[PDB]
Amino acid sequence: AERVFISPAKYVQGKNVITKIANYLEGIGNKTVVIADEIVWKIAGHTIVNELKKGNIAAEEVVFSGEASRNEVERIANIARKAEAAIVIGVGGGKTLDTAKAVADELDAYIVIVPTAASTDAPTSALSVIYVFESYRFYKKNPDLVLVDTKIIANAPPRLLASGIADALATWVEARSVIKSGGKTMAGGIPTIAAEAIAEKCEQTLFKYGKLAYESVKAKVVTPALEAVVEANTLLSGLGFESGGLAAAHAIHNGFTALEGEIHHLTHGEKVAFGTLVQLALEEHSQQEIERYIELYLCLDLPVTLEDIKLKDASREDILKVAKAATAEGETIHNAFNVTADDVADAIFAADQYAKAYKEK
Amino acid sequence: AERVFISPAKYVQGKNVITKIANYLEGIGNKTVVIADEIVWKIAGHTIVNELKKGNIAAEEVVFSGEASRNEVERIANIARKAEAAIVIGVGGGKTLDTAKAVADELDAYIVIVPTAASTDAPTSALSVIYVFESYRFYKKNPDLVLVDTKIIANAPPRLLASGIADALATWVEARSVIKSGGKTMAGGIPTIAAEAIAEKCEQTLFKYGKLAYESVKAKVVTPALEAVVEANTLLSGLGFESGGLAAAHAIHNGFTALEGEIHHLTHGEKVAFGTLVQLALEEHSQQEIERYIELYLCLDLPVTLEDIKLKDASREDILKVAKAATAEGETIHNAFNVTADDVADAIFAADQYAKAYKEK
Amino acid sequence: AERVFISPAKYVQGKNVITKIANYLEGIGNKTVVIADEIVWKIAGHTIVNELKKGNIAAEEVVFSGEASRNEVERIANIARKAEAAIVIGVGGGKTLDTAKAVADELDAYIVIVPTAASTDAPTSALSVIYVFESYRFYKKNPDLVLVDTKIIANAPPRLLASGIADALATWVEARSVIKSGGKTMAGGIPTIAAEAIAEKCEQTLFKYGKLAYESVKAKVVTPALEAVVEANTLLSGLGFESGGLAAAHAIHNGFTALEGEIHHLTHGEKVAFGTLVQLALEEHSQQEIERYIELYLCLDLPVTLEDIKLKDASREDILKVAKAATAEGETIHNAFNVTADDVADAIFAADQYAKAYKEK
Amino acid sequence: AERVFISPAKYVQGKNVITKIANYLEGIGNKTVVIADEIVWKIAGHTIVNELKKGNIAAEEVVFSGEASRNEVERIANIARKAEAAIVIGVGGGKTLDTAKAVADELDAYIVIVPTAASTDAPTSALSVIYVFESYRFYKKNPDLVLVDTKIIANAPPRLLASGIADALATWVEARSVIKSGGKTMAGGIPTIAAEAIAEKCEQTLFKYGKLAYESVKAKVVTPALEAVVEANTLLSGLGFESGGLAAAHAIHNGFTALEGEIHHLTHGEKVAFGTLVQLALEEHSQQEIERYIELYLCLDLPVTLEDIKLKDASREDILKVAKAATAEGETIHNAFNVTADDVADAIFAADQYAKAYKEK
Amino acid sequence: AERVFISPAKYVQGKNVITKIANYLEGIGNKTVVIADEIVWKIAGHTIVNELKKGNIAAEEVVFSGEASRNEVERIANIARKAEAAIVIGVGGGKTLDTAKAVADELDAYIVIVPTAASTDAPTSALSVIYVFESYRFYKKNPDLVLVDTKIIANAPPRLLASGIADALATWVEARSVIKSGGKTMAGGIPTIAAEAIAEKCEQTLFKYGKLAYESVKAKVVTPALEAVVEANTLLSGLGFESGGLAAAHAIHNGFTALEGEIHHLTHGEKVAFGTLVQLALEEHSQQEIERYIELYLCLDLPVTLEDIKLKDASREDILKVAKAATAEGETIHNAFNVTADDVADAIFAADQYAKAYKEK
Ligand SMILES: [Zn+2]
Ligand SMILES: [Zn+2]
Ligand SMILES: [Zn+2]
Ligand SMILES: [Zn+2]
Ligand SMILES: [Zn+2]
Ligand SMILES: [Zn+2]
Ligand SMILES: [Zn+2]
Ligand SMILES: [Zn+2]
Ligand SMILES: [Zn+2]
Ligand SMILES: [Zn+2]
Repeated sequence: AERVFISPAKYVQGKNVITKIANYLEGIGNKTVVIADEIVWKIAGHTIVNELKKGNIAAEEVVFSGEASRNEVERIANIARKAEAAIVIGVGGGKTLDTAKAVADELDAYIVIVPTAASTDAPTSALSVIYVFESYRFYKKNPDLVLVDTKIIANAPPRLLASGIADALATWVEARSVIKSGGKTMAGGIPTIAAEAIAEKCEQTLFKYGKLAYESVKAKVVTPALEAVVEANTLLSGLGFESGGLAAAHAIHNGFTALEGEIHHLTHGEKVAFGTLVQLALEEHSQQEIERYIELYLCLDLPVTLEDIKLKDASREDILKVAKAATAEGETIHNAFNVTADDVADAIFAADQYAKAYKEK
Repeated sequence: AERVFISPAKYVQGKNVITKIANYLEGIGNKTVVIADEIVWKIAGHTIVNELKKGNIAAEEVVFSGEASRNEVERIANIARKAEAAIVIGVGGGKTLDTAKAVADELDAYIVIVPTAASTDAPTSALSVIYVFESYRFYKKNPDLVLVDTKIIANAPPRLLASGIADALATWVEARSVIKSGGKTMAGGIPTIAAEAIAEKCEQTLFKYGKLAYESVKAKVVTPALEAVVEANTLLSGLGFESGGLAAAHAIHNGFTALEGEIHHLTHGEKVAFGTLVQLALEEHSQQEIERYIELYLCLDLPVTLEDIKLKDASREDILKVAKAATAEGETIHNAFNVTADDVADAIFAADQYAKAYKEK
Repeated sequence: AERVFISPAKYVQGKNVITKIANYLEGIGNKTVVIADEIVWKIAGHTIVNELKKGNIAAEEVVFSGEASRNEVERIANIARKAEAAIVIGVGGGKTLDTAKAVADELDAYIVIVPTAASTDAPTSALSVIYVFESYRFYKKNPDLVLVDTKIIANAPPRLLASGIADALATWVEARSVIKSGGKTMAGGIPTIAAEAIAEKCEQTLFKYGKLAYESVKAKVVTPALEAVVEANTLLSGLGFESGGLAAAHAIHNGFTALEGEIHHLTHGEKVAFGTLVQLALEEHSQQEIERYIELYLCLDLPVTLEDIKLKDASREDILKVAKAATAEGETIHNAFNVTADDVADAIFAADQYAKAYKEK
Repeated sequence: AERVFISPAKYVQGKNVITKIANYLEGIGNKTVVIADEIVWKIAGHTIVNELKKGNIAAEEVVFSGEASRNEVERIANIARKAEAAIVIGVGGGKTLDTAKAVADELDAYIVIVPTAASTDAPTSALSVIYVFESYRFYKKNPDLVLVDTKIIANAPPRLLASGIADALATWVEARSVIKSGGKTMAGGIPTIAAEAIAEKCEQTLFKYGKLAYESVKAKVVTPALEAVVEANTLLSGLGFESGGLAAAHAIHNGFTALEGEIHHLTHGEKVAFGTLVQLALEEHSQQEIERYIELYLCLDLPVTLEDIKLKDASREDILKVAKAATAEGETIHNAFNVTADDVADAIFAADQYAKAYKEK
Repeated sequence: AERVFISPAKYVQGKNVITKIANYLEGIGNKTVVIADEIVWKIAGHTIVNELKKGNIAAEEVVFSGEASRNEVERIANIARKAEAAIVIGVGGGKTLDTAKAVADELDAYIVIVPTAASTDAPTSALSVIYVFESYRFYKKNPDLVLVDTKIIANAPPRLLASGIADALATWVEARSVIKSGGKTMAGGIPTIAAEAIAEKCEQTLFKYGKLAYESVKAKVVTPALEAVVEANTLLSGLGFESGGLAAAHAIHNGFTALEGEIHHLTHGEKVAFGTLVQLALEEHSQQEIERYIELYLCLDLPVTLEDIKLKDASREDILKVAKAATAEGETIHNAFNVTADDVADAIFAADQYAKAYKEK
């Protein structure tokens, strides 16, 4: 079969790089539209507009409603049309970035992605989720330019870095399972050797620098350990999951949308952490190998029990709902496993039990 | 400093994938221009046009003159203009592919790169050489789609695969030296961890499957070993040198343009092999480490002495010309070394001597 | 899914154990039918009858026609009926043993299997081949008693021991591929941990004692090395392939029945050797790993090139016939691979080429 | 480039060697000047004069004022002139030893250096610091004779040995960084292989015997462990930093002179310990590698947090002053790093944070 | 006991450093005397004078007679007196360098040592041999400046580099034996840890780069391998033997002066090679360990049998003369061994026999 690898055109990371935005946009154009929510306009939004003005680059300032819906995308796309802007700049978290990508596809515009936290690996990807999760949709392209300012990230909450590490720790576990079973990746074919090298390196980097990166953020300072972890959470994890493959961990994350409740205040990363423990319980690992992950999660104050994810004393019936959704036709778990909803419900309680046993030590 | 990574938008590799060209071009357009020389039109050119016709995709058939000059690029660009084609397809070797990239930049067209041999790592890159070498020039983008058909490659001459392996064996040696010295890559910043993982994996893959891949080609068959080496020669080596960094090996290759003679009938890869031995002689390696490379080159019938590269009994004055050109202001050797032309002339004769000593064993 | 393990009821091996046949049949019965061809009646047949007589055990002496057909089975089954024998004893090579198993199923009789060479792992199994290969058929049970006399085997031709080692060297290669891909075994389910331990031990035993066992046979002596290899060729290889899984190697063996010619004078083992090299060429192994097997085969004077298997200068069309038969619907290659006939034809020429390259060293 | 190695002419170490001073000065002369402060005259000063008298060697007894200034040097140099002494003997700590070296240069006299604690590696060097640090100045030569009496040192305060170990633990960390980056040493060229072997051995010796040496001193006894550590703190650390190279650790030490306060009562060694943690935070080390150093420092009661160095709750503005001074033009940090004052301020808070995290365990 | 380390004040090595001689002599003086024989005046002598003139430095040109005798030293010392030169510069081989050292001691002059081959480790030392060897004599100091130009050395005969490697390969073997037995070094006390680190590193460097350095010289080029070996042959080997200790190898070298004949045309290094094999035969090494040295010697065309050292078919009586001289009272063999002349005669024939046995393989 065919191997396929896709990637954003350019990735740039460093301390204060947001100050060179006008530089990177030189031979591209002079009119842009900038999208961000109220909070982010203060954090980095105004700084970006000011830098663009200094370079004679026009900038239509849009305030993201907060909901990534078709309407909001139609609303913002008209504004850009009117201003006849040829460059779209999305700044902030997940919803804002997906919306910015939808907008760029409508205008066939050059898109710049500027995350304000290294909390998920969605930044570099060509895809998003259509919701209770319903399916994955692809955009026409991966972003043209992803700009990551470590200074901004060293100021974001420590919990958001821990979340990004959790999402990135799922990368090798899931890709490895797709490679072994000969399944397909989101990109369309079997994994390339390039994606395998990137996903495996992603895990080694997190285990080596993860904790030092977490401490750096607590003190709001930029260090080599933080630079390495931010690259892992963004570029390695991004290419690794997209071109390396998804499996059970993210299917479990999706399965949680089948329930209502406080669990939905947790970040994408915190849900993925527990989901990763569930994939490990469905595989053949020794106790020491599983505890190696549990230990790192606790060090980063991430959730490892059903109680931690707001599902204390959940019923078998509740867990079966999650399991049925996670094993739905078309979910990624099928790319690497042959399991039934009942097998998965069983694995959810086993992971909870394994973690409690570790804590009781 | 800032780390930068760039990449072609999509890479697709597999046996007979050329038969799905119309498929990959679906939501892109229906009018294209196809560029190839006389020989390649027979090898794969007509097959591509026929596949495009089957899908109602128009195809202006251009015959590459054979010289990648501004004129040829202006000539072909007009034809595409007239046909109002929105897709450029380059098929064949180096010169044809660079020309196709120049043409796509003029029309701001979507570009598909289809190599007919895995002989150099130029396919995925955003750059070319301006000649006696004068400098490196960047195109506006890395290719949109790189399509690699292993079946076509298993039929190309064994010497061209060996050449591609030689060019790819320079990747880790050069990138490693840039990473250690803190120098910059062609992409603009310091190397990312992603590029380091890819370049190091590139070398491991070649040492493991290189010979089996060479034997596969001799018998004109496609095997897993050939699929791995073709990916290394193209995607790993491509990203590795561009986003990982160049150093002395390719500067020596360029320095050979300072001489006239039969050496210029050798392939880019065969010249890079000797150039790699020269960088190793300028570094601090034990005898066993250098011989590890010499042995693999001989197994692939690649050149390892001045005599093999058509410079038998060359004079110190001749070698100094190569050395002066290789250490020119702006060459890549400066990204990782602090050496003079005289040091480099000395290293050229040492590599020759080390190789003869090995052969005399 | 369910894991399944099956086995013959009892396996007995040792020097001169044929002399205790009357002992093992004590509480079973006193009337038997003994099946063997003309040559084997001399080798061990008469010795068995004589031992049974000494114990007051009746013995109807049947002379196997030489062709394992439904008619021969009906013929022999009547004789046993008439003699009202409750025990069937098959002695000799493959065809005789399969026939004896067919006969025992008709009479619902206790069956004793006594091989006179350790040349294939069919002895302990519950199955046979229905022929140009057409399919695998199961008997109602695995044999009740398998009796292996190392003294008899130390006198059989060295070529037959080498053949048995070849067939046994396919066991781990094939089982490992079924375990990794999650496919099924001949026994019906996924492999047990028991079968995995047995198949892996089978390979370790052959590499450690194979050559010493081969030399023992050349001198017609029984040694610990011979006892270990005879157990590997019979009990380990038998349980390993049946309850561990078949894959590409034996499918290639079957694919050879699609051709006519001198290749059909080779033993089952000699054909399996080449078939094993083909599965390794379809997998991802380094040159050193493949050569480890090639070297051992040459040491045992087993075939490793198309020329050795009587297919010198075979045409692509001839090889495609073998490939099409080997990838037929229902063949075992599908339990561990997703390949086309063309992929397999390519792997057949690669194995030939890899082996020649090794010899040219 | 050129490699350069410099060294004191002779180094002598052992228990009670101060008793053979008259012996070592035999064929040199009979008139000397002895420099020491009030406290040291009691500790070893009078013992040295008495030993010199026994050998008919004249000895002008000078009492060091306590401040190493040009005036004090002019004062003492006249006295030696008047006495027409051809040998200068400095006894005691840092300031006295530097002054003695300045005095010997004025008279072109033979100089003997006799430390009374193994607290810094200044003894063997040809240099001193010109102060708020302003620059490094070289003397005309490295000392002629360095005499180290382990008995005297086993009686000095344990805190001074711990200080010497701290200063010596910076040697390999700094030299290794200069070697990797191709920078220069204080001696003038790139490091020799000799200096690399000495600096690396220095670290291995401290990790093996450091704690046993510390306990020996607490009990005021001379042991092989103490003899090894005293040699590391004096001869290995001395040659290692001078001919091996300085980098960030000592630049941070110098940067502290930009602040006023109680921090200035700490020893040179205690400040270097924290400075070493800062260089490690600017490099790419895993958590375990950094903790290996933190653990040893705590075992020796050395400082590892800003609070320990009297800078509890220091302001970003205060830390920036240290950072600006440490990255001044001409400081040693530039021999191995490309960093800004802001990067260094960030590394100072990271080291503090890493250490607190370790303690909180 | 006391540990003692001595060293030349400054060591400088690099390509063409002879061109900066006037630079290094800046604040020292302007009148010098230059000593060299007829051949060396052409090789480097005139170049040195010319460089000194360019810097307004006077230079009395002396032609070394060729015999290092008291008379020649008195002759040259007068000339320097008359010219009132304050700097002595010795250029060339052994005898010239020792003479220059004797001359500097008479005038109490600053001495610069400039070797034209890296053939022995006498350059940095404070000692010479008084001859049939009679004893070792010390000079008043180790040299002030040792200047090693790798360009000059890359032009000296390959045999002289091999000789220097042989002399340097004796360093660790001899020092290790003194360290283990608790004996003394030439410097006066037991070995320091610094000397042990240097001597051990010396051997590792030779085994890693020795052959590459030998090939570099054959082609007359300067490489990193040559720079490393020249430092080992000069600075590491020099400090290692002087401050690390001599033992049996050099005592055997001295013992050869008891015989007359062609053996005396061999270099100091070639005699030391055989002497090293003899010390190894007197120690407890396995066959593989001894062959590791024999193999390297043969690769460098150094002598390993009595026949190679011009003593073919020597008589027991002849060998006893060498043995008696080598075990003389006061020789260095006693620093590490308790052996009789008869034991040593026996070891000389064993080494010869071991080497022949290796060659006969
Ligand atoms: Zn995720
Ligand atoms: Zn809520
Ligand atoms: Zn290239
Ligand atoms: Zn030509
Ligand atoms: Zn079989
Ligand atoms: Zn036939
Ligand atoms: Zn210090
Ligand atoms: Zn105070
Ligand atoms: Zn010597
Ligand atoms: Zn002679």
